[PDB]
Amino acid sequence: HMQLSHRPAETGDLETVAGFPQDRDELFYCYPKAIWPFSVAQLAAAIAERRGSTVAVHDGQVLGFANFYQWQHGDFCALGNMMVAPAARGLGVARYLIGVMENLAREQYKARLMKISCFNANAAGLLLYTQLGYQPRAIAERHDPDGRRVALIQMDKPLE
Ligand SMILES: CC(C)(COP(=O)(O)OP(=O)(O)OC[C@H]1O[C@@H](n2cnc3c(N)ncnc32)[C@H](O)[C@@H]1OP(=O)(O)O)[C@@H](O)C(=O)NCCC(=O)NCCS
Repeated sequence: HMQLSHRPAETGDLETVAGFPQDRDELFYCYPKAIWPFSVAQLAAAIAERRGSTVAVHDGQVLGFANFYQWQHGDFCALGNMMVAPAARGLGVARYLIGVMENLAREQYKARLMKISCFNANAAGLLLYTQLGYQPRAIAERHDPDGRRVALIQMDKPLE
């Protein structure tokens, strides 16, 4: 059923992708420095300062997005802005796209490790990365937009 493809993000994709976060919690999870409501301008500013912004496509629809917010040649990349269209969740889009990003870290950056950080409330995120072989390494305190204390779970995975 799912025949996924990927390509670099394009201008025309930004309206779609900016529609993906459904609430303030989802935006915080994937882009904690953004302010609700999300906007194309905020997404474009992330793209401009990051690397590897990639979309996943199925049946002619952009269904997922990700990029790197850290990249260190020969060392590691950190994967962020991971978001999937709400109508397409639970179908393997993030799994697919994380694979693609792992290959790109290996290929382009000669990375031996992928890092991700997932906020504590985001069970789907934590289970996603656990299923894909990431292990938790540390927990950092952060604050949410209401000033409330949250836990940021830093995970990683060897790439090879
Ligand atoms: C988290 C998110 C990216 C998952 O994307 P997705 O394409 O729906 O996930 P996939 O279908 O590829 O799922 C892969 C794994 O993620 C986990 N997962 C995804 N959705 C889940 C849910 N609703 N509940 C529990 N686990 C879930 C599971 O471990 C799943 O593996 P399995 O189906 O073999 O059990 C998506 O829910 C999303 O965009 N959320 C808002 C943004 C966000 O939180 N981003 C940061 C998290 S990466």
